Amino acid sequence: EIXAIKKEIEAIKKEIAEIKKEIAXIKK
Amino acid sequence: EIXAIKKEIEAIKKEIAEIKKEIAXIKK
Amino acid sequence: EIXAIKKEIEAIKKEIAEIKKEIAXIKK
Ligand SMILES: [Cu+2]
Repeated sequence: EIXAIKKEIEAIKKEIAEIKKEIAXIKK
Repeated sequence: EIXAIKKEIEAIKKEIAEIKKEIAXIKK
Repeated sequence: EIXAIKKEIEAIKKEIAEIKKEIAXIKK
């Protein structure tokens, strides 16, 4: 279960990283 | 403990969904 | 392992709160 939790956490970090890229794009 | 962690991940997923909708609202 | 998972979740929460504040600051 811990492995599956580490899997969901890794996808959340990747999705947040993409959200930060769009915010940086909107700023420009 | 692990249940507590599960409730945090589900709450995090819902905020990320709301953040995407808020970004879409600002673009419009 | 659990100590590291809580540390990542606590950091993700802090990142989401920063994103919500910064998104409100943006003017299209
Ligand atoms: Cu919001």
